[PDB]
Amino acid sequence: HMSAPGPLVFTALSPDSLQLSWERPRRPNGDIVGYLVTCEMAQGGGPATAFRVDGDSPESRLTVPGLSENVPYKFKVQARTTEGFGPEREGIITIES
Repeated sequence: HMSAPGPLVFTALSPDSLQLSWERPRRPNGDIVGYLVTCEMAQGGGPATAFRVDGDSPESRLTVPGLSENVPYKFKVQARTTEGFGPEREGIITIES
C-alpha cells in the first residue's frame, strides 16, 4: 500500500500517552496536505479520537494522550490530500509497564 503512510511507529511515553510516527506514503495519490489519525480501543466499542495533522513531512509525529495501559489501541493513519483521503495504515499498540 504505497499510497498509505509508512508503518506506524509507537513510542510509549507514559501509561497514558505515546508518540505515533509514520513516514509519508511512498507514492501519494495526490498532494498530501496532512493526515488523519484515528485512535480507538482495538477491541472496538470504545470512543474514538481523531487527530487532524496539518501538513506533510517525510516523517510525521503525533503525541496521543488519554490512553491506558494493557489496552490495545488501534491507530489508523490516512494521508489527507487535496482530493480526499489516502488509504489507511493501521497499527495496534499496547502500553505495558
